[PDB]
Amino acid sequence: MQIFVKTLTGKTITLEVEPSDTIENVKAKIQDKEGIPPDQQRLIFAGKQLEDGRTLSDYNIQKESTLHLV
Ligand SMILES: [Zn+2]
Repeated sequence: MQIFVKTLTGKTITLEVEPSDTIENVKAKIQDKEGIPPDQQRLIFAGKQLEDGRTLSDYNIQKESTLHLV
């Protein structure tokens, strides 16, 4: 499925992920795309802070959703 991530500069990157991907997996993909170290990445979705060991489905993140780096 496709989701979008907004960086701290407002840039929007697209990611191909699976419903079961963990936040840790997503952070690794962001690192490959932008070079931002995982440990300095904090992701938010609908006002919810996302934990590394949980999956996208755990947060009801569906196709075309947008996450924010803060
Ligand atoms: Zn938004």
